[PDB]
Amino acid sequence: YEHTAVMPNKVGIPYKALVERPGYAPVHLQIQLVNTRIIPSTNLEYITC
Amino acid sequence: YEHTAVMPNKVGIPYKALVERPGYAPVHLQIQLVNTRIIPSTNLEYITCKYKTKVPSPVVKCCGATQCTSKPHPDYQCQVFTGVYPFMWGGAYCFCDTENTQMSEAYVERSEECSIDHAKAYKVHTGTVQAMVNITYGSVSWRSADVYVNGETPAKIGDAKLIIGPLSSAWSPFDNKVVVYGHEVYNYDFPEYGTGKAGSFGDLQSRTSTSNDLYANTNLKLQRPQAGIVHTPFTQAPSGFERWKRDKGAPLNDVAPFGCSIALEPLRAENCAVGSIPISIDIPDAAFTRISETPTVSDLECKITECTYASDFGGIATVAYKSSKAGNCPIHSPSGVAVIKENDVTLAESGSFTFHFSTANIHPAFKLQVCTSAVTCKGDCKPPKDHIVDYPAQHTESFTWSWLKVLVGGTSAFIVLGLIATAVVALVLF
Repeated sequence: YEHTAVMPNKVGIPYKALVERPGYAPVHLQIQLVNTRIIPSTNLEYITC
Repeated sequence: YEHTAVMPNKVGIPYKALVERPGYAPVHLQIQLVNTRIIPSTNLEYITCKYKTKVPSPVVKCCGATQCTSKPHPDYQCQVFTGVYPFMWGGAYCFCDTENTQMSEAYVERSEECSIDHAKAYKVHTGTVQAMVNITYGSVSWRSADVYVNGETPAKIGDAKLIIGPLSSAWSPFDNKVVVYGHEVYNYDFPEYGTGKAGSFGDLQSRTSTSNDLYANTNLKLQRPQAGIVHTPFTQAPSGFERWKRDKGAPLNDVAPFGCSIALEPLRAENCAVGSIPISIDIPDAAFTRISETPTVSDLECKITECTYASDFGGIATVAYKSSKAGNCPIHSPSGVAVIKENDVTLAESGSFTFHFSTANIHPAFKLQVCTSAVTCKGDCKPPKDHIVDYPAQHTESFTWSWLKVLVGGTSAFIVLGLIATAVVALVLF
């Protein structure tokens, strides 16, 4: 039942998928990507002023 | 109503057949062959074990010979020796120098471990298999009785009389010749009592532990002690019981076929799931309910709702029960396609109650006999995901058409088209 799901990157809205496990009752999702903060790899090269 | 039934030999799962006695209400079975312990006919041929060269203390005649004799000890190796000068606590003690004689003698004897840590050969015949068959019968709900397989033995434990077998699957997982060790059982061609080559298995061969006589081919060869000192060179193969514990073969409870377990206990081979058993029971007629007291259920409907194409009882199906009275109703699928967890279903006045089951065909078209009312619970099933735990309840695999029916009918249609092309040439011909 490991519910793989392609999923649009968009922040402020849930994505209520559905678990179709064969055998037991299905269960809904509610996946809201509340944030997409990134934090790339960087380097402080020089301050200027 | 003596309900004959062919029945698969498989241990840990009930076999809920249905008594179709004409006249009174049917009753379900629940026949779980909890065990298939075998206990073939056997013979203790010889214990073996590792020797112990329990040397009798050699003679030392100081000036002249001491002829040895062949004492009757097992493998009594004895060889006179001269040319010694035996250093014993005061330097030597025998005042001669070549007439100093030393007679070494050594015989083979059972170890103290032979009593307890010992391999054990057998000539193994077939004997007669057994079982602690539980039946939580009908409304009786219990009997856990030990039975046989030979097809005229009853066992009136509980209230029912039941005759089992003989099974058709005569594979004794034991071979003819077997060695046995503590718990690990080896279907080994042990050489024999009285013969075993030294070093090889059965260098020591005692009939039993008590048996003072034995056969000890150990190749025990005494050599002369060195440089005028008292001791006893015994040159000997360490036992074929020493090896056979670290250059052995694997155990029959780890190499057998058709699914058996083993014990150093009555020499059974438990739970050998193979073939079928023609089982037949004489129920107590008192346990029957007359037909006019169970609700008649017809004018019903059955349908799966989530069929699981699987082993565990994942298949389910509601049934639009249409009863006359209200009460219990034993159930069974006379077709072996579907195996059902529920033997009995309670009924109000024409309600509905789902049961559980398991199947093996994508389109389970199995009849369901709800206390004298048949119904097809046709439908379609889904494969599971999670298959690593013990053994199934389904045990009904067979042949299981989406490109075969009109395919092969279409395949035929080419060659069916032939003899309606040919012999119409005969018409065009005339």
